[PDB]
Amino acid sequence: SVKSEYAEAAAVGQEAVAVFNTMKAAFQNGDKEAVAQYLARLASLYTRHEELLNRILEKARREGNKEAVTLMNEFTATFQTGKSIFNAMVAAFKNGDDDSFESYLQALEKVTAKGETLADQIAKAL
Ligand SMILES: OCc1cccc2c1OCCO2
Repeated sequence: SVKSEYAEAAAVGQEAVAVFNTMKAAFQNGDKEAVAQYLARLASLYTRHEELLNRILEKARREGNKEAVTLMNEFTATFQTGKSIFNAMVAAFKNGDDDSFESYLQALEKVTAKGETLADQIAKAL
């Protein structure tokens, strides 16, 4: 169902959170080789989460679940804010700008933490 497909997507989001927090530790420790690999892993995870989210939104629409569509439109928009911050973080790493990297890293943390009250709302609406 769309509800099990959303729990699958929720798990992929949790995986990115787990990898994000080991990446943050690696950045702080100056282990740049690990950061590089973790950032590639996060990209692949965020790409996947976004595809599951689009499929879920398209399905809620075909199902006429107005509330779930509203919530998923709001959630997909904020997901894109996070993705832009992520891409900027990645660019900061390539550039060697640790000041920008730290900034974007803190910003992504807060965009994702906010999005959780909506994430939890979607689960109950689908
Ligand atoms: O819960 C997932 C989530 C919520 C809010 C913002 C996000 C995000 O994941 C990718 C980056 O941006």
